[PDB]
Amino acid sequence: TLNGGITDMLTELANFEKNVSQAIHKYNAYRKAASVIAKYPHKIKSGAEAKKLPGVGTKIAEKIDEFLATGKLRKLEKIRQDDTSSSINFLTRVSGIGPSAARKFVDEGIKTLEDLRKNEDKLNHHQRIGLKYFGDFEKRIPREEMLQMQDIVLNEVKKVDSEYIATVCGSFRRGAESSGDMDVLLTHPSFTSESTKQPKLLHQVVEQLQKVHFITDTLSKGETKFMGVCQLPSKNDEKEYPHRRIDIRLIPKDQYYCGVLYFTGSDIFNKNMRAHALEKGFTINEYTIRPLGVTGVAGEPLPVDSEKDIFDYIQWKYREPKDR
DNA sequence: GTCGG
DNA sequence: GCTGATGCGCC
DNA sequence: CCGACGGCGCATCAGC
Ligand code: NA
Ligand code: NA
Repeated sequence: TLNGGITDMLTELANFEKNVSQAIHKYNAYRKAASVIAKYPHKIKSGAEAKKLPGVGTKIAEKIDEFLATGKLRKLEKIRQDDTSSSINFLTRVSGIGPSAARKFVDEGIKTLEDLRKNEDKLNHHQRIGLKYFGDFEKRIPREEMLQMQDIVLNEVKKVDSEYIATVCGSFRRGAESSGDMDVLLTHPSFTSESTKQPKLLHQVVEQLQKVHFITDTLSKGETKFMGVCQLPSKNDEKEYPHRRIDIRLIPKDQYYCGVLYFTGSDIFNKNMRAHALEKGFTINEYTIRPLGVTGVAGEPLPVDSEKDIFDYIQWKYREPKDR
């Protein structure tokens, strides 16, 4: 693509700041910069040129000046041939292994997957599973596979109880041809913000989906949220399917559509809707849409029956998931 | 690191 | 055994 | 010149 050399350099740096430096805000900055530049419709020929783009500053422009001049960045070279740093990056690719655990591991000489398998006694549950499915988790999910995944979930949840209301979100709902994980939202008439009845609502669904061997592993579970692994059924003539990440999320009925809206992405679209709404006199978040008082003071959550209503409130014309 | 009060 | 801090992954 | 930049659910460990 365009300025892919630059956008790579920046992402490489972002990851360095998160994993090795533990400097999360520099990480976000570098990302921001990589994403703008990736959107830019010309080949950048100077640092100064880039700078005009919001999120690019003194330091990144100068690093852009150097890459273009020399084809490479001297700081990055240095880092790629630092054993501690590269090893620490690598480890964090395992789900369950963040910068903290990565650093500790490498301090006691554990640097590779091999070293990890050798030491499964030193990993919690999550990490063990991440280890188990390392490659399968880096694979993308073509849209076809998703559809089969959906129907099963939808069916299985129907079987449990006919009043459950599952929606699948993420890229998939927007129509993207491949998606990273599977986010599922869940709700039921018996569950509202006020009417918090007995749980096991989420449990019995998880239970069911284990029972038809669609779910194969649990990374975390609780009253409202589940994270695990799942696998499409083996066609048997052919090669068994790769294991995927699944999240299921139980949300009160009075907050579903705000949940759906939020979790259907993207980062940018929400930030823009939240910013538009902000000045039109409403604050919306994961859970509710609330009007602001004359004084700039949130009143009460407005009722919501659909994604549409949230667009009504701010008089913004509807934008189907397709176009967000 | 970049931005904005 | 408890409660609160922190790590981790997530629009 | 200097703080904000996302806030949350669950698992785990530190401190008592
Ligand atoms: Na700029
Ligand atoms: Na990780």
